[PDB]
Amino acid sequence: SRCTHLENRDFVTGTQGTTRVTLVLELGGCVTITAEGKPSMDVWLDSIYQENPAKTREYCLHAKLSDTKVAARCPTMGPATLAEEHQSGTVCKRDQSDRGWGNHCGLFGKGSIVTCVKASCEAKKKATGHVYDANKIVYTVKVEPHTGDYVAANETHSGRKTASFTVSSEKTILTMGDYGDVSLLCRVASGVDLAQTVILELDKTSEHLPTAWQVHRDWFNDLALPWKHEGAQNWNNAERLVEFGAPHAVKMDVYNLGDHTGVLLKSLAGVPVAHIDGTKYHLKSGHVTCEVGLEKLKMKGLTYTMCDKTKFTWKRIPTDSGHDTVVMEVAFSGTKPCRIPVRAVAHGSPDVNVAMLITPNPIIENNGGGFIEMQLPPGDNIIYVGELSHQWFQKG
Amino acid sequence: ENPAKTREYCLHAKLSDTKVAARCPTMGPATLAEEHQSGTVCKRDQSDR
Ligand SMILES: *[C@@H]1O[C@H](CO)[C@@H](O)[C@H](O)[C@H]1NC(C)=O
Repeated sequence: SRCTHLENRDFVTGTQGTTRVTLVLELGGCVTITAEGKPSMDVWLDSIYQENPAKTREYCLHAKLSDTKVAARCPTMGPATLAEEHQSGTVCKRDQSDRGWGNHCGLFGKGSIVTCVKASCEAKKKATGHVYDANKIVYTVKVEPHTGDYVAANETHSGRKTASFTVSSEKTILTMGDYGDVSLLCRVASGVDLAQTVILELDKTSEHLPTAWQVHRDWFNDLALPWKHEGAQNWNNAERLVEFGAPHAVKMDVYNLGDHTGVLLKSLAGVPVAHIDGTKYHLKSGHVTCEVGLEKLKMKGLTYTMCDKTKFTWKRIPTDSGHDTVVMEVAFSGTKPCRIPVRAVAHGSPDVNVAMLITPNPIIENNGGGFIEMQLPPGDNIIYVGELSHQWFQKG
Repeated sequence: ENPAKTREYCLHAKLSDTKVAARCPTMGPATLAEEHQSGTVCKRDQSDR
């Protein structure tokens, strides 16, 4: 059961007469679905991603400044000028400088001065944005039958099934092996706000940073840096990384305002990360809405022999899961497929079985089946698996 | 001469290509592709099963 691997979980319960359950599935959540006379199911939103989402605006984090050129004129001669002022990839400022005799100039007054600095971006100091397309984004929903098999989070359940929901994907049927069929219809517009969302990406090779951040579209367009679109040759607003020092005769002081990477990372502290599996850009938060069809699921092995009540041992003793459920695993020593004789008793009242199983009709197979999950009332209880027993105290 | 037609009516229908689909008491609604198609008449009902 995948939803034991997570400390966020939900439990959904249908009666014997149920069909088409409606869910919100969230990234890093998981839902266990239960219905009377049906096998229970773990259903989760595995991922939301796109292959190669469209590059939007690039920003420059650190300017590389060069070719500072100055021209200046005496107070009568009007504007000083440079061809730079008209070239691509330059920053310029025009100002008034005090002039006089000995400033190698005819008259005491203010002379026009112009300075221009050539201003490319520093190597690998780009913050690129990407935008999702509702016509190419994939939601992934995963399902597993809630069998008596325990498999770790670094391991895969053989009954695990996967459905991709693109916009071109209609109501999809997954054959849960011997457990029948489940059907899913997840509406890709009944999910994340893809217009409001940018995947912000820096250097992918940065060993001590996130691969990307999930950032708001308006905030990204409000980043106060030089910027350009994909394939554009030169930075808009290159001024934002250059300061000019107050004019001195025939000088105005070009200052590179330094690397703004740490300014960005402070404004990205605690912000949701996004993973980048090569070409796949993954959200790590967000959700989808689905209808799940239970109406073609089957109970496995309801016609199997009850197991020999003597032949059980624990593999894993009754344990609190943190979800108010108790989990355990048993071995069985007959060479058989059989129904596990599981029950639990409120201590001192042996007649009323109080085991609400989460694994319905628990069964041991020729390989697999020993794991059981159940819910119990507060106070002292005894769990039984035939002749095995374990006194269990239930909190709250 | 040849006054403008209004509505045609049919006095005698012709029925062909009848199809039935049924589903057991909790497997949800039975369906046919013919419930979408033009020129079909359909009924949806409950059967004691
Ligand atoms: C999962 O991790 C455990 C502990 O390191 C290891 O024994 C087991 O083989 C791993 N399973 C897989 C399939 O990687």
